[PDB]
Amino acid sequence: APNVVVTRLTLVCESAPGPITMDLTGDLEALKKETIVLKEGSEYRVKIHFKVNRDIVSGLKYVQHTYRTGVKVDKATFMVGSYGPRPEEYEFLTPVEEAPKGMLARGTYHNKSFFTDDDKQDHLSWEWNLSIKKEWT
Ligand SMILES: O=C(CNC(=O)[C@@H]1CCNC1)N[C@H](c1ccc(-c2ccccc2F)cc1)c1cccs1
Repeated sequence: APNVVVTRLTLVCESAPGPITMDLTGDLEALKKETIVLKEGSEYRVKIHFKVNRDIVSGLKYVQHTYRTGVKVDKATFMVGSYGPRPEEYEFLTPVEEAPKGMLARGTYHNKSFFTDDDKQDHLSWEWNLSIKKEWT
């Protein structure tokens, strides 16, 4: 078992009718078929769940690349920092942001996320799809 294990991604959104989350311990190829849905203009935070099993780590970073077909990538990096080993998973949350809005904001976006560090370790790399819709349903 590696020292850092990424376990889950959650979109924290007070107005969502239900939990928006994905298990990151499973088959990564199957995560693409699981699309998660955000109402346009919704306020959200990205929450990354992870475990540190053996040794203090430093310089943890969450990197999130968002692709719409035919458009330059929308890139964001977030410093996560230093964490020591413990049985319970940790939770890191990005600052609050707003999903885009308007009919032209709707559609599917293809994300690729990286949980890494200062030593450029590939703790996890994974793809997931986001659908922006006019309504939650
Ligand atoms: O729209 C913008 C730029 N403008 C703003 O982000 C404004 C900032 C304040 N309101 C909106 N990027 C779009 C974008 C859409 C979805 C996400 C996304 C990713 C993960 C989780 C939830 C999300 F929503 C991120 C960015 C595009 C990406 C690629 C081509 S276009």
